[PDB]
Amino acid sequence: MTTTMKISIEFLEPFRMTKWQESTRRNKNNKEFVRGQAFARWHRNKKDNTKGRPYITGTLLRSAVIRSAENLLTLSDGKISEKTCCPGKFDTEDKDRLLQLRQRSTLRWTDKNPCPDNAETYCPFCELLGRSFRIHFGNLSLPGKPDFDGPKAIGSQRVLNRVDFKSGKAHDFFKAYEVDHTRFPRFEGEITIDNKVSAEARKLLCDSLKFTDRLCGALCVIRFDNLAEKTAEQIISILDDNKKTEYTRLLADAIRSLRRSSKLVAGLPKDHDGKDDHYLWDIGVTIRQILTTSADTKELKNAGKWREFCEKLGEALYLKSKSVLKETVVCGELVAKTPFFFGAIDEDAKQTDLQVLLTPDNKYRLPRSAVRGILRRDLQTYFDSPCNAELGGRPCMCKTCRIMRGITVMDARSEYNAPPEIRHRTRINPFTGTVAEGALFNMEVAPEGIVFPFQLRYRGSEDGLPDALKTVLKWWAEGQAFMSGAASTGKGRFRMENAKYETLDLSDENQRNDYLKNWGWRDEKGLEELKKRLNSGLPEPGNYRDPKWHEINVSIEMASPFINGDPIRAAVDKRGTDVVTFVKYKAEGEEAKPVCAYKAESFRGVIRSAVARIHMEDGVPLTELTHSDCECLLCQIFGSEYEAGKIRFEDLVFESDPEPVTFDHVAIDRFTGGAADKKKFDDSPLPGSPARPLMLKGSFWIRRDVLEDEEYCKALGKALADVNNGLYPLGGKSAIGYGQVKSLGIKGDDKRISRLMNAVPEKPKTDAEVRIEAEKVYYPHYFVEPHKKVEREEKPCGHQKFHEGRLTGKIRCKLITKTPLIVPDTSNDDFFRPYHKSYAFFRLHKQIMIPGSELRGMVSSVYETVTNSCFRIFDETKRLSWRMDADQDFLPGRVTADGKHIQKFSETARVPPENDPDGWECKEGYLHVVGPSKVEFSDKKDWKTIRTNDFKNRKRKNEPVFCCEDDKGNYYTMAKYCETFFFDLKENEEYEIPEKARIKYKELLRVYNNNPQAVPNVEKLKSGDLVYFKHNEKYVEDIVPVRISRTVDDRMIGKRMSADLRPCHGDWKGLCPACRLFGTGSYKGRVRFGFASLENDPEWLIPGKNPGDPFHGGPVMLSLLERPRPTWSIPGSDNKFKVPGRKFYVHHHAWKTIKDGNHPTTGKAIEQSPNNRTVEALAGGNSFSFEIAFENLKEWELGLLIHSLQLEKGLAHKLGMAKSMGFGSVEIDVESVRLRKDWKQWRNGNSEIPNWLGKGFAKLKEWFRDELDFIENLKKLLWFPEGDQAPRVCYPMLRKKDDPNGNSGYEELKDGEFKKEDRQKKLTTPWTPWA
RNA sequence: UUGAUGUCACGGAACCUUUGUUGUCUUCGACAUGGGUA
Ligand SMILES: [Zn+2]
Ligand SMILES: [Zn+2]
Ligand SMILES: [Zn+2]
Ligand SMILES: [Zn+2]
Repeated sequence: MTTTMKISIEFLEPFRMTKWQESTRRNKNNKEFVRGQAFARWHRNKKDNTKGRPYITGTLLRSAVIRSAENLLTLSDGKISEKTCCPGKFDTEDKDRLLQLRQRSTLRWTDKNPCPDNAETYCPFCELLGRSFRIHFGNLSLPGKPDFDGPKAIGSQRVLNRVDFKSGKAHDFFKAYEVDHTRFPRFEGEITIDNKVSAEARKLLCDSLKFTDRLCGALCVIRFDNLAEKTAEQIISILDDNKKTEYTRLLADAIRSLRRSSKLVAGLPKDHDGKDDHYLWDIGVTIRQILTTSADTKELKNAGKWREFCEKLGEALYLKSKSVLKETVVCGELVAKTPFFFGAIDEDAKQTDLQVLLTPDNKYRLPRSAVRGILRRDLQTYFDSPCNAELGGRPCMCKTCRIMRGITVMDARSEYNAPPEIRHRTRINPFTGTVAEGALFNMEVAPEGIVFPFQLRYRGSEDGLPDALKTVLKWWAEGQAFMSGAASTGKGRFRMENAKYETLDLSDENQRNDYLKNWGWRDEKGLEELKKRLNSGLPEPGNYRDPKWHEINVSIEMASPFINGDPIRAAVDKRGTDVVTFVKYKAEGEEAKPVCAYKAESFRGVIRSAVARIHMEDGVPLTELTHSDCECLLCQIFGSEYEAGKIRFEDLVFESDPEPVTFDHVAIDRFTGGAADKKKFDDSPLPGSPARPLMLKGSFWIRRDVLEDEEYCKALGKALADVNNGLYPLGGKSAIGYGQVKSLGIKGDDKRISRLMNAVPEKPKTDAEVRIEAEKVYYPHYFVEPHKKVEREEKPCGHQKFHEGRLTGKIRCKLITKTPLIVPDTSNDDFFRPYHKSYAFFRLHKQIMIPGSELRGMVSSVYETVTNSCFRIFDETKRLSWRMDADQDFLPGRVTADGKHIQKFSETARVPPENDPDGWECKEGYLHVVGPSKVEFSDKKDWKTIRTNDFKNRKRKNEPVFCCEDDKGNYYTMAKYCETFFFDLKENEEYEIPEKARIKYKELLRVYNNNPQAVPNVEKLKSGDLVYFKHNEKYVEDIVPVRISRTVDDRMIGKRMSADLRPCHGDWKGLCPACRLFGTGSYKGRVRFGFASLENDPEWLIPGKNPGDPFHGGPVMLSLLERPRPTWSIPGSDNKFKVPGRKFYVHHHAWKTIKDGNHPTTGKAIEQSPNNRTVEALAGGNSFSFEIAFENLKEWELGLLIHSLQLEKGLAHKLGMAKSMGFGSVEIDVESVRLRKDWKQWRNGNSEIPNWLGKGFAKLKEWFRDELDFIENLKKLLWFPEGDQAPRVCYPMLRKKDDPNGNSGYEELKDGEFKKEDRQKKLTTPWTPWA
């Protein structure tokens, strides 16, 4: 009587439940509840908080039971047992309580007489239906009833959308909660079956329960049985108290990238100087110390919790920065061939805009909804029949919907659990060539090689398997399965492997019984013993159809270095470099292997920009167009915001195993001629040379509609031909000569796109002459004094198109060396020495060659001198300071800065009472703490009268200061002898506090502390005879600790310029021609210099130790190379002393004396020192060749560029090291000039060089009427000495007392011809002697 | 913590849109310090 037996439900897939509702909101018309009727429900224990439990209703289990009962009733020949059944009751009285209505067609098994509601006996269908409260279905709450904090703690929200077949754009979306099946695997319940309706009813209920395949949205088997907040606050407080408050976003991104492993925290790089003073990590305790104490924590010894801690701290830092049925089964494995991206938005992570989909077990998940949608899309593609199936109403009667009704799949998850890698994407402005502001967004992807299981089942009134499904599976097995997102970026191309299939008839009694007992072979052991008997074959479709996407193979050759930027890998690196190469990881099992690649987004951007440049729509460029709601060619090919593109670009990977190389660069000041402070920057590009070219191979997928379109193929061929002919560079820093395209070859187009990819004058004679005398000595540099008028009235043109009336092409050049040339390779400073720095000549891939940055600097300097323009590099962060001589104004004082209205108190006078009865009055005075800076530095080998006690007074009773031995770092700390201390009331007057004398005093202590000359303390203003002040009106001027010492200026160096000679500010004032040609920080340059290669055997100054190899020279020892001293160029504090101009060196042959170990000035000897160089040089008469690529250059601009390269017959250039010793005199010869009339033809241009020179000279005389004296000054400075003419050029010596020649030294030149009031006129005249 | 004559929700791809790019010759000459007379 009412015997009850327990039941269990085990879920094999992640099931879903709907959002919880209150009893007032438990209605019929609510859309979310009527949608979630198919899923489980949630229950709240108490309404104050979210504590509750889930449960499943009994009506859903009832519906599954009658569905299975109908299936076995229509499968067992319509009849059951030995008595006639019924079709079933179908009647509803009240329409105001219908929660759900049956909109599905009832399966018809017979047209016999239905049994009535009241008869002698009841059929099994009647008692299962309920026509006989007899059968009760219980609830499925939980096994043992564990309590839970909330719904969010047991599952996760997810959003699913609906797409359109024609456009590919989603138009609607909904969301649902999903929980993991491994967290809640098991649900118990009770059921009351029958009392007196015999055994066939319970048997029918038994195989109806056994036939129940799915429930609650998933396939199931029914059986009858810390410190993150504290660390973030500490880091925030330390960054706030210390300086460098910026770069917090980069630090947070670096910390997020650090979550991969715990061992990288001990491998952070240091500063460029080698000390542990990194700008991003050694700021302070240090940030590195904080992360080190966080690393060696017993709590954070594991991996997943360390990852979660790093994610929380990174999020905190980002928030701070703000015969009938025939069941057919198919199984296989989906393998990734590209990195994929399944979208899943989480509100808890606001740092990355797009987030990949993961399980709470940190494993990658492939949902079944995407598989079902892609199957529907491929079916609609094969049949070419869009369907208008609405969400509700009558079921749709299309062929695709009938094929889909019967398709079941199985969710998959992998074993790879490493965190994803972040990818950044940036826009580029077309009118400028730089990245536009506010275009930063990151997004991560799963790596390639992740393998998923795959299962599929079919149930339909058909003998075998549909031909459309067979064709779709053949397409997937070919390797054209595109299911995940970002397809235009080239993401998510899977290939199905190990296809197995078998059909099972569902009308034979034995096979049906095998189905019921074996439970459909849907469990794990069921799959395990089904796979062995599963057939390994695969059928072939009859009406086969070709796929809609075609693969095109691309090969690119690069005879140049290449780099793709990555700031995050630069921040978390092993070495100190500003820029590194982009590197991506691929997964195989659990390990991830890194490879250098070229980003598909970069290639897509380059190709899109090329097509937009070469195609014009009614005069308006495609770059300038908004590309919104327009039918242009670029939107039709590459897609837009409202449609998907018909072309997909894949990632490109390099061949062989290249290794990165290190190149170092520095900026050169225009005036001083030395390297500007804090301007040394490094670079780590991939190596490339014409001898060993780089092979960039890859592919891209194109649609058949574009392939059959003749005009689209023609435009693509035009763009690919323009890319092939060296016009569009790939990568970054192309101005140095990086990433030039030599050759480009495509395959797989059937010769339909690739078929479109198929006398010099002489230099003018010079006219400037220089008189050279055979007994005079000249200064080894001069200034040109450029003109005070510059042009900024020209508006630059953009890079968005090729403007008419301008020239684009290449220039081949030559270079011959007249003096020895030194181009150093600074990677290794210990070549010759087995410490003294050594250096070596530059060599890329074991080939002697010259980088393009040095040549760019030479041509930029000469072009900047010829065309009047700003100083492109100037150290405006320096203040001058000169020493005054003995000569009345600086009155002594002893006062702080508190207030006003003071008197003439305190005592100060010279002392070394017993001499006079009234004198040496000592009442006020305490222990003195003073700055020890009152002894000379005569050298020529403790403070409080211990180490020194001698005087000079011996015979003449005068001058008692004795010449002491200052060579042990002594007698500066030991000071204050004959102190001007006290004993006369004649000092200490008024003082007020300015904002100018104070910073001048701290800069005076900066000069005193950082003195690199007298080293063989205090940074505050204190008393102790340190208030020697002069005053004007009420305020005061600068103060000094010693009555005769160094004084500092108050005018900065940048105010020594002209009104318009200051560097260009931009941010629109206008641009100078040099900034207009070579570019600024917010403007791309229009020239591209290339690397210069050698032709023949290099001749060296000294042969090497091994005569077999002619590629190695011999060492030569250079002399002392010390810093420039602007204090001689600008003599004093006067307003009339300004800057002379830009510095140029002179041509001479002093290296002949330097070869045989002689100084240029003394001629005695050269000794080993820790402060010189021992390099090797290329001899005179060496040929180099290079190429300059230009775009949209004007005629006069090209003429002046040609003039700046060629010069005249008698001039030369300066290159390399030791320009003061006459090293590196080169001349540039123009060999060939090519132009670009059209994309298909490239013409001559060896002619029209005199025409361009004439237009350039016309522009020069347009700018300046007759004041072209700097041109003759340039020609005089660049004039090369002729034969039988060897002038002597050397720097003056420190003193005359050691000169065999007897020439005047610096101290004699100070009073004489190089007087203070005429030094700026005697230095601004080329070849002016001083001897 | 479902209520007994009617549940195709395995009826719905988080899909499409965006070059980490621009600018810089691994270069080179004049000093450092305070007294000492009337
Ligand atoms: Zn019946
Ligand atoms: Zn349809
Ligand atoms: Zn458009
Ligand atoms: Zn400028």
